[PDB]
Amino acid sequence: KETAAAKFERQHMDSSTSAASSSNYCNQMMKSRNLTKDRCKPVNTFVHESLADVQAVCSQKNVACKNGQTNCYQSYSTMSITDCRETGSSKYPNCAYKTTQANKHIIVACEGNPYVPVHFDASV
Ligand SMILES: Nc1ncnc2c1ncn2[C@@H]1O[C@H](COP(=O)(O)OP(=O)(O)OP(=O)(O)OP(=O)(O)OP(=O)(O)O)[C@@H](O)[C@H]1O
Repeated sequence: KETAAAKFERQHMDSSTSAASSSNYCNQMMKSRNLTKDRCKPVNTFVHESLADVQAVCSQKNVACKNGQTNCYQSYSTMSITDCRETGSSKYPNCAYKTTQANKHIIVACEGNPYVPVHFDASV
């Protein structure tokens, strides 16, 4: 039983590097975090900040979520992130991805007690 918070960390946290490594980053990262295993997850974002910094976003700027819920929060500071976007030549189980580095405000949905990130909603 993977908690929703643990799943968020597996899907979206990569504190080890400061920015996307190579053009290869998403191909390898989407694979190893088990985001390509039943299918190719079409789009995914990895956040290169400490877990404490990302968790803290749950007390930052409250904003509407894409699905209409009210539990989303935008970071006051920009954060180092990497966007992974499936290519057209990508066919499961050969998921291939374009790797885009950026520094952007992240928007996460938070839930629970303790109140922690459980969904990555957007970057702006
Ligand atoms: N405000 C919110 N609070 C809590 N959870 C919220 C939420 N908004 C959406 N979800 C949750 O995000 C997923 C939406 O699918 P999506 O972003 O459009 O991506 P998806 O097609 O990839 O479906 P998943 O693979 O389940 O994406 P994930 O939920 O696993 O990963 P993610 O939540 O960071 O996108 C569902 O589990 C939904 O309850």
